[PDB]
Amino acid sequence: TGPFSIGERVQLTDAKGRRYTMSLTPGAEFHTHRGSIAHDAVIGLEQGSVVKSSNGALFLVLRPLLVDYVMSMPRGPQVIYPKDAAQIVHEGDIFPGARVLEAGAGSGALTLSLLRAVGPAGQVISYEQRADHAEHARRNVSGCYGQPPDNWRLVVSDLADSELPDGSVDRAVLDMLAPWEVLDAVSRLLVAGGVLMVYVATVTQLSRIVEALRAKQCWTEPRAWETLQRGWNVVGLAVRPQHSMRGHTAFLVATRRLAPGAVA
Ligand SMILES: C[S@@+](CC[C@H](N)C(=O)[O-])C[C@H]1O[C@@H](n2cnc3c(N)ncnc32)[C@H](O)[C@@H]1O
Repeated sequence: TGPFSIGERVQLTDAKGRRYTMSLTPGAEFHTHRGSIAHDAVIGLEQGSVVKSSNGALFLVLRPLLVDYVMSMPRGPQVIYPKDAAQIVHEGDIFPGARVLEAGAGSGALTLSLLRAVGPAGQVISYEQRADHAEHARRNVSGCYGQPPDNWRLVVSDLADSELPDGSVDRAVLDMLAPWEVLDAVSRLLVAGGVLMVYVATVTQLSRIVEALRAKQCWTEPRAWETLQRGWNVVGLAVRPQHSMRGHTAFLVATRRLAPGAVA
């Protein structure tokens, strides 16, 4: 992508790690607590450059990675965390060209990883039953690209009421309070062999969705797990895990769709 251009998102990091994000606009002045930075001074610079404020405070300038962008969007429905989005893409096998169904669009954080994984030849169909939440996702997804992707369909309705054709999606991902309520729709929509990933914060949700999947009888035995992420301090002889860590985000569940009338 080269040097910074107009319209681009830029991440600024001051001398003690606070991150600031802006959209480059000629003539605009970016304001922080360590001074102000002119957008005109950043437009044209190479990534990884250090700019100086109006008060001399030094700032590192970089293009945000998708994970940086997703974690700094406006307040709204809780975004999925990076370790979980990574495994949804990977264990959910979101392949190039896939047709993916998603429900809860929420803030669109997972949506952006799903769109990146399927690429221009694939498609993402996201349901968001709340109109207000949907506007957040729509705004966040467009803000990553500069415009609405043409391979993204956002449907403002309950997924349970979906009218899409049978077997029209290759992969499905659910992040909502009550995923068992949309399982009949998912079972109809997802093709044979298709992968379903479910993200649930509590063990009561976890048990209920795994048992609902088994009761529907058209799914492989569900696989359920959690991941814990722990940062490390690696400074001279002081090499040790960090003292604070996030204890939990949510559990993951993976299952695959059986063929019409198959058992095992
Ligand atoms: C936890 S948020 C999803 C966050 C999303 N994974 C992201 O990273 O931003 C759950 C979303 O699912 C939505 N929702 C819940 N049940 C739904 C249903 N049956 N159909 C469609 N949307 C639903 C909620 O309105 C909420 O916006």
